[PDB]
Formats: sequence, structure tokens, C-alpha cells
Amino acid sequence: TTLTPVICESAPAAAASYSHAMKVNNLIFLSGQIPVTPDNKLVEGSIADKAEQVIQNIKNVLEASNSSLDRVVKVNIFLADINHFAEFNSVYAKYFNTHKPARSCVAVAALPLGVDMEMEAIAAE
Amino acid sequence: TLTPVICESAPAAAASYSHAMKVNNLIFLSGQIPVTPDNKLVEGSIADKAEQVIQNIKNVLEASNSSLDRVVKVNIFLADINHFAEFNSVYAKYFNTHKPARSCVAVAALPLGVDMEMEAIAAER
Amino acid sequence: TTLTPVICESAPAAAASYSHAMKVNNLIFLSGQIPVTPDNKLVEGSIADKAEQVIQNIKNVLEASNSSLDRVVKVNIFLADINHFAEFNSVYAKYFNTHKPARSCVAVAALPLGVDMEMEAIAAER
Repeated sequence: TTLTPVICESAPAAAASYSHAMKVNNLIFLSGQIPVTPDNKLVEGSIADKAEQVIQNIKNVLEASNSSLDRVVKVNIFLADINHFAEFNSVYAKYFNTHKPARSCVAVAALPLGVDMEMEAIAAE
Repeated sequence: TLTPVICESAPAAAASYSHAMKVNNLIFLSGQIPVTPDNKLVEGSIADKAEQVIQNIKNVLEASNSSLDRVVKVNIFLADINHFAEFNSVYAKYFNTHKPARSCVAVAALPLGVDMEMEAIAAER
Repeated sequence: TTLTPVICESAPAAAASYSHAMKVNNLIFLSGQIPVTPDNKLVEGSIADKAEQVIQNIKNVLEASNSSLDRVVKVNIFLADINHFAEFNSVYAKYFNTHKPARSCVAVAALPLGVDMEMEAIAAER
């Protein structure tokens, strides 16, 4: 069993002591991503703009991990407000169309930096 | 290779996701809520709702060539922490001799305003 | 595929029908740990004191599962109050310095026994 951390510059710097992803053999566990740009600026706009940045962050981490969106196995979504469900789902369906990972989604009390959502994922190398 | 699982006996997915996704020997199941396979919200007690949730999970496991006794980890999201004990007493009917690792938290809200969401990870037969 | 439940005597007794950990071949899934002593008493004190007990519980479960902190793959943190983020992170950083697992952290509405945090993890066996 080999453990290989992943840290990529095209994703926001970790807000605490964690790698962007950790590979255990061929399985990749990705850290939760929030709507922050690679240069660490909070995303402004709509829920669509925010979700778009979150998935781009995930996409970039997957690339640095020798994986891709098409190789995502499971995704967990945490929303700051359950009413943002449909708007998030729309951007989500844009990236997961032909390939549909398993998924869970819940509305939590609050997220780091007061953001609207956090998304984590597990993918195959 | 990643193998998607579509379960005809489970409620239709609320977003762009498969009921489960298999990667090698592991199965990642999507979050299930107290909704009948005819896609109607379960009305009644926490025990009644818990029963439907686990039944949906059981059905998905069967469709993924797995079973309750092969579940490795379960994550429970409650809409109200006070439902903990009652939920636990129904949960014990399905996981008694076989006890998966588990986590349980109470979140702010869940899709469709339901009282709980359960996801899991299992080993293929 | 071999599934091996792990019973950790030095961790708080399971609050429901679950194992402290479950090993599936070389991967280990750990149950959510809360700030309770091995003697089932709820830790009283600072966020740091609670964070220390949760990480020690996780440490003991890792040991019982033939693993270690430096073999942790992913950690998920659930806080009862997002404002405890910084204090929790400070303690967390002590145990995950050279080795930094993937991680997620969210604040939820409430946790079992009314505690302030719950930590689960996935680790690799030695």
C-alpha cells in the first residue's frame, strides 16, 4: 500500500494542514474545495459562478492526481443553504453528464470563510 | 474500470448521479432518503422513515452485487439530532451481527425537506 | 475481500451499532470519534482539550487497526460551531505536520451527546 500526497498550484492554498488529495494505491481522496480562486480570492457572483470555480478547482486537482472528471467515483456536496440545490445541480450536470459518479448532498450550518458550498470527491487514477 | 449501478427498485436520482459506483472491489452508494421507489415521500414516524431509507440502501446493494453484511462504512445525516436514539433502534435491526464503521451528524436541512439521508460504502461479493 | 471489524478497548464504547473501525483488505474506515474519554466521560474545557481527546481516540483506533497517524489517507471534520475552526486546526496541525491527509471540514447543526466536534478518517494498514 503506497500513499502519495498531491498538491497543485492551480487550486487554492490549503486553509489548514492538508494536501489537496491523497492517493492510496490507485484510489484518490480529494480534499473539500470551496468557491475560492487559485490565487485565494473569494468568488463573488451567482451560485453558478461559485460552483463553476469549485469544480474547476476539483478538475485541476484531479489532473495533478493523474485522474479526470470521468474517473470520479463518489462526490459529496455540502451546501450552506438547501435552496441553492437546483442552481448547484445545473453546473454539476454540465461536468457530470455521460459519467455520473455516486453522490450525496446535504445543507450544513456553515462552511469555512462563510462560503456557499464545499465539494469533496474520490476518484480512480 | 468504474462500473455505474442503476437500481430500478430505488427512488430516481434527484440530480446527475448513479445509485452507486463500483471501483475495483469497492462500492460507493449515493445518499438515500425516506422516499418510496414510486418517488413519494414517506409519512409517519422516524422509525418508518428509517425503514424506507435502509430498504433503499439494501436494494441498491443487491443491484451492486453486494449485501448489508458486506457494508464497510455508513454515514448518517439527521435533520434533527433528537431522532438519534429512535433511528439507531431501527438501524440495529439491519446491522447487529455485522457492524460497519459509522458516523452520524445532524445537519441543517436535507433535499426535499426529509428527516434523514444515509450513504454507504460496501465490498462487492 | 476480507472485512475485519476492529474493537478498540481504549476508545469510548460505540454509541450505536457500529465498530470502532472496519478493515476492507488494506483500507481502514474509522468511525466518527467525539471528545469523550475512554471512560465515557465528556471532556470539559477548551476546544483544544476536546480536539486533543478526539485525536487521541483516533490514534488509539488507528493503533488497534494496525495503522498509524502517518498512514491516514483522508479525514473528515464535523464542527458543531464553525467558529471553533482555528482552535481545532491548531491542535490538528500538531499530529498532521510532515504527513498531511486529504481533508474536509464543515459545521453542522448538532452532534451526538451534544459534543462540539466529530472526526472520522480512512487509513492504510501497515
